[PDB]
Amino acid sequence: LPDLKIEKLDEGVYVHTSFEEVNGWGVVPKHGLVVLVNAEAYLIDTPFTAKDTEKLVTWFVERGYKIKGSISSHFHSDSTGGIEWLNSRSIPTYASELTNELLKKDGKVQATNSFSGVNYWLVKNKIEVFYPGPGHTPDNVVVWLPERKILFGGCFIKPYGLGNLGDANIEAWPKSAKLLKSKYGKAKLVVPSHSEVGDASLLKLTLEQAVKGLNE
Ligand SMILES: [Zn+2]
Ligand SMILES: [Zn+2]
Repeated sequence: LPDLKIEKLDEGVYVHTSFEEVNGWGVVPKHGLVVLVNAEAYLIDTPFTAKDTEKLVTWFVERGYKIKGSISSHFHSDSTGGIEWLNSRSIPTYASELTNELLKKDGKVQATNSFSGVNYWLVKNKIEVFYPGPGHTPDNVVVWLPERKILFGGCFIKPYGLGNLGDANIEAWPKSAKLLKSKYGKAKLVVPSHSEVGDASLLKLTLEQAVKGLNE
């Protein structure tokens, strides 16, 4: 029910927030980013819906910021809902190969661009994608903005609770979170999907939450 929001987080970096009713969670927020590169926009995750995806695209396009592409952090609809809409307007969509395979098994439209392997530059020296290992889902990836020191951790970053465990790898998550912590300890900001922007400390809190969750 709450409207899409778009707020400036840093130079060239915006957080978009969209909202869905999920059984047994109530209203769930979903943060993505929009990164400006040379005055063009990259979507980091789509909103849940084609409607919120249209609104996000229009906000940037009306202000003279052409959409250059989207990258989806994992296969769940809170990352991928707007792929179909983006494809219908010939905006390049990006996902890992495993994210595309899971999208296809789940009867969902796929990104027109895939990458495999651990590191992938969406835009070299500006938008990097890292796979830390399975956690929230087998396919979850994070997006690093080296220039700003900003990690989009997506649905992997779970600083107060692990959320929906439906597709989770509870065995692997702590090791993944271990690896993520070592690599991005130098993060100025960490943006999770389902709770508010924080600092590097969100890496620790997620490790602790993973260790804790595995213990049961
Ligand atoms: Zn998810
Ligand atoms: Zn999520």
